[PDB]
Amino acid sequence: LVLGQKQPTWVPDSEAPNCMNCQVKFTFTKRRHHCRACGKVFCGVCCNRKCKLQYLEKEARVCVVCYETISKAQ
Ligand SMILES: [Zn+2]
Ligand SMILES: [Zn+2]
Repeated sequence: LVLGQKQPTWVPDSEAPNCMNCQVKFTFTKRRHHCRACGKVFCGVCCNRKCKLQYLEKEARVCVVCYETISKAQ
């Protein structure tokens, strides 16, 4: 994927026991969030900002990695 250019494969929650950035374990209250740019699964602290994604033509939640990568490209 060119980030933001096409919808990524979303990792199913059933296949995502830990934040794919910081490694924290998901729990009853530490819940899963997908990045709309890369499709990986994160805790809120690692995935809480939004940016405009071309394939959506609107703002969507992205992870720490994709945010910096895309917001610079914009
Ligand atoms: Zn995290
Ligand atoms: Zn991402």
